[PDB]
Amino acid sequence: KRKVVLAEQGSFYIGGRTVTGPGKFDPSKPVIPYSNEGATFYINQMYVNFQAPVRPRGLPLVFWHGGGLTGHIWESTPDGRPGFQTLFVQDRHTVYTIDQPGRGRGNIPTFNGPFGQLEEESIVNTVTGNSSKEGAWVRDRLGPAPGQFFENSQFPRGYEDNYFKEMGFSPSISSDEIVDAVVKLVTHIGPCVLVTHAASGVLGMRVATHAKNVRGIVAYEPATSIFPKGKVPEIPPLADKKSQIFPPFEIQESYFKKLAKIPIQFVFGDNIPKNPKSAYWFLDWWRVTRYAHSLSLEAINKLGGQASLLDLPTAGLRGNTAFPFTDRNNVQVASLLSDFLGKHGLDQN
Amino acid sequence: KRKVVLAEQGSFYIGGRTVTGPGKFDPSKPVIPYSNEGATFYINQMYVNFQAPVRPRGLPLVFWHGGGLTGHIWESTPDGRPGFQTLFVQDRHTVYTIDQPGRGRGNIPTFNGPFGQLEEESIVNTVTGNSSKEGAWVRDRLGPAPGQFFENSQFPRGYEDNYFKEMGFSPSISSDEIVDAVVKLVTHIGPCVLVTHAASGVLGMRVATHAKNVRGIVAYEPATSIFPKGKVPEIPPLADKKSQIFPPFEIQESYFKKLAKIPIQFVFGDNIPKNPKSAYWFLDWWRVTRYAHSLSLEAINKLGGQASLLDLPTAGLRGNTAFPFTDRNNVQVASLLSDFLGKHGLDQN
Ligand SMILES: COC(=O)c1sccc1S(=O)(=O)NC(=O)Nc1nc(C)nc(OC)n1
Ligand SMILES: COC(=O)c1sccc1S(=O)(=O)NC(=O)Nc1nc(C)nc(OC)n1
Repeated sequence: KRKVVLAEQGSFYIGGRTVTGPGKFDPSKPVIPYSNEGATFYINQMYVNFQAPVRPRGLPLVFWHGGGLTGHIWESTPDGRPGFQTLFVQDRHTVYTIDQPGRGRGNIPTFNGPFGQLEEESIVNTVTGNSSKEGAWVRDRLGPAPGQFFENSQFPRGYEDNYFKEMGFSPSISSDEIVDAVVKLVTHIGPCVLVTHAASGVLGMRVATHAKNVRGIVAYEPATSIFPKGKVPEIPPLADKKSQIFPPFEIQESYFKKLAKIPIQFVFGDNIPKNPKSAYWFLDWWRVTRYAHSLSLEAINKLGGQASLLDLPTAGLRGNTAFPFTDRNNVQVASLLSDFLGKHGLDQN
Repeated sequence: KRKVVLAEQGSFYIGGRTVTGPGKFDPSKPVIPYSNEGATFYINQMYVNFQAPVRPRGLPLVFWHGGGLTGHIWESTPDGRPGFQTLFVQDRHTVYTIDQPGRGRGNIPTFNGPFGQLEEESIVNTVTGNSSKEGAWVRDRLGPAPGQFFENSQFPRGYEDNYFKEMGFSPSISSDEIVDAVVKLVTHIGPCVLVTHAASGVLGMRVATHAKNVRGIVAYEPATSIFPKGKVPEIPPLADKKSQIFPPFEIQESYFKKLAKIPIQFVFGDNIPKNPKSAYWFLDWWRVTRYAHSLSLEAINKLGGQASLLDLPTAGLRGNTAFPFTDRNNVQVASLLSDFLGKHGLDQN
């Protein structure tokens, strides 16, 4: 089903701030090579793409890529099948896809000088970090080691080059500024649903606590758990006795309580072990991270919330990676998202 | 005017290579913080988006953004009007838009370490360059000085922030590797037309000399001229009698001659001075750059080519900036592109 009918489509920039260099700009002086002298730079803005169907029904969806990714992951799968953008426009929702600040078409804040440095001010760090193909292979649970696939795999095998090419580094933009850009987008759109992934999971939870217009969250394989400040439960170290999961984010209770006012679903794929796995770090990391999320959702529910954990295997879908929305069964995964939206009337006007 | 019916849409990655860190990857050891140890990194790949109409007519168009830009500039104008992507899908062409290596969703090659450095190897430079808002204002001929508009300007005033937010730095990826990615795309697509802009002007000319599938070129405000090796004509310095335009690119004559085999049109906007303008560097830069391009097109025509220069004011369009395809009269600019495609049979199957 590749055909799609759009009432309108487009893109725009939103959010960000400006920083300035010293001095004055003289238009009679050579403009190239570029100088910081008299310069204004727009930094930390976000790119937003939208596609609206004819006669939309229900709330617009905001798809928010995971760490080191872009909106591409919602456009197409690595093997070229339709992504969630097409599927949900066909499902009669207006769809927004973002490249957050620091990723893709979002701004990378750098100037004339060492990366990230504007004269004596460090806007972002010059030293970067970035996963390897091998790190991403195990992070995303294609298999326990690079080159290997779990038996039930839904990964589009043969398209590894396409898949890994979509990933890259993120400069050290503050998470506050990333959240700020999405809050501004939510203010612009009106009532909407956030659909997050991995690194954007915790960021979307934060956005919802700052933006009443977020009426629901579906988070695919969120990477960092969230708790009320001072109320982080005991979370065990990993099976190597030395590593820990990502430090849970803590927010004041008055903000955490806002998460109890909207439906929230966390979705996990397959091959997360039930028991400690010392031989495979990322598998064990996922075990304990999923556990921490279960406690986070329980925390939301004890405050009167509507938070749930959906393990795709319990719904009859086996072999999903940590990107279930680009796996070979992504249509079925989408069907479960449509089910969530319908249950809560988010597919109704 | 905003409606579009797509037989299919999507995006993919193409081109690039890999580089490897030292050592070995052990999945039992902590994967985060990320390490170069045992790492394979995909670098210099390009992002490609396509939208295909029902019943396409003629050749697909490949829209190639200018320096420091992304495919956003073909999606929408800064004030939210349809870009050339929508207009030409409506004109029944399949439309490709790219983010070239080093820009937007294309790869930015950096690792774990100082920006661009993989251990002892510099893949791209740690020191970046980037235009300011002020430099881009005069580069794009919004007016003679930052914050000032030409009276006749077609720029979408009031949307200055949105416009400048779309611009950013480019890492020092070799032009050879950028051309290589587009050659690979052209091989994948088949016969097509390149539509280029500013910095991508010279790169599209190079692609055509390596790819018979390029059946025509329309270049908006190209930034660097091209000539046969050893046959660069005399080009004057700027009015300051100190500065020069960008050094013309020189290619072997056997490759240059391929440019005579396809229709080529260079398109310029308004407010390029006829006479030396020492007070306004970029205005004077455009005067001499346009002159150099006129000589380049003449050299192609002396080899039997069909290379033309279209000044938009001679077609009745006044006030265009160096981004005519996002200006307020971009529908009229698009009409002139359709005219070029129709005259040369590029809108026929
Ligand atoms: C898409 O990939 C994933 O399935 C996972 S799993 C763990 C991480 C990822 S990720 O999205 O690539 N990046 C991150 O989440 N990185 C990250 N981000 C923040 C804000 N804090 C910290 O703490 C150290 N790490
Ligand atoms: C989008 O803007 C333009 O209408 C123009 S005019 C001159 C350039 C542009 S561009 O596209 O932005 N390129 C760049 O600014 N890139 C660049 N920058 C330097 C410092 N040298 C070189 O030489 C090859 N190219």
